[PDB]
Amino acid sequence: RQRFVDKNGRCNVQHGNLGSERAETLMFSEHAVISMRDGKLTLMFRVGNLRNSHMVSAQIRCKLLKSRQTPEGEFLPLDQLELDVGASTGADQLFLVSPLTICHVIDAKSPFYDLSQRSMQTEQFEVVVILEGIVETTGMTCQARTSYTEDEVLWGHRFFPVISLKVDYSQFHATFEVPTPPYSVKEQEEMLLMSSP
Repeated sequence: RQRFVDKNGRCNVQHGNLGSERAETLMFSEHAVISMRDGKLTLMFRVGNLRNSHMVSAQIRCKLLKSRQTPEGEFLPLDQLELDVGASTGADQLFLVSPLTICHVIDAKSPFYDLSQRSMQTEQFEVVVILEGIVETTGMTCQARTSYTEDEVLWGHRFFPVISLKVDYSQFHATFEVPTPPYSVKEQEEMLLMSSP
């Protein structure tokens, strides 16, 4: 139909109406979710932009903050573990054409491996998001950060779309429930070792 990006490099999608808020509310979604995408239990949250420092492109990374004990019995008050959101594939370099869905595919290398719908109610973690981007007006470096504690990760949810041939920024934070198995990915790989003829 029409391009998303002009040969100029000018982005063609227009926002909706933003309200009078001059506070940075549409940079990250308020909640994260965990549910199936492309056949993989995936931790998800949504990235937008900043109103007063609109960015072209950014690189994003995530850490997980949590207390743990080492096999040596050392207590690590707040330990930092990395959460792959696509460094090895370039998915962590964002082209901020529109609100993006950041995906942390939960696998064996993830700290959410043994995270299940039930284990969630006893876990205490905190996903920190660090985004460093390029203000389009100039090209200087700006950093925006956010946080999801366990009560702001919604197991079994999916984000509403926000796009039409137009970004409906009013649906930016909205999620809804989808059929999502309640077990961890460690459990699901265990069930398939088990159910393998």
